[PDB]
Amino acid sequence: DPEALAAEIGPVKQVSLGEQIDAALAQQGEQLFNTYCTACHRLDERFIGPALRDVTKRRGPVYIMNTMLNPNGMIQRHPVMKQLVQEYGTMEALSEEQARAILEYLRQVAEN
Ligand code: HEC
Repeated sequence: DPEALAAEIGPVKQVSLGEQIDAALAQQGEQLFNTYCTACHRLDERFIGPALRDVTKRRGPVYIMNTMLNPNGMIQRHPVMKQLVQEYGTMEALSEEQARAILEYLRQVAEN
């Protein structure tokens, strides 16, 4: 359900995930996360936005990718996100490549 709606919102439609984490991709993701995402997020605590360590357990990859790549579309149209906006309020322009690296880091940290 929520992945299909995330796909319709776009731009990402599908993400096939490796059985194993690509450690080198994740490391680039780590650097990007610490550049861009830590302005508002932490792994274990609430900050400006929700804690993210376990985001890949509660969400799928298309939702996560389109949150990064199309935040306005997600806020306007995705029921999960609309609720979060009500809770956290209203407040970057990554490439898909960058977003996919960050996704890989998010998958790695959930395994920690
Ligand atoms: C502050 C200016 C933010 C920056 C920079 C990033 N995010 Fe964010 N994110 C922020 C908020 C306030 C919220 C809640 C919704 C709202 O607009 O009020 C979010 C939400 C997310 C989510 C959804 C979490 C869930 O449990 O479903 C994800 C996956 C997310 N944010 C990821 C993320 C990443 C990876 C970022 C660096 C590229 C990033 N956000 C930046 C606020 C801000």
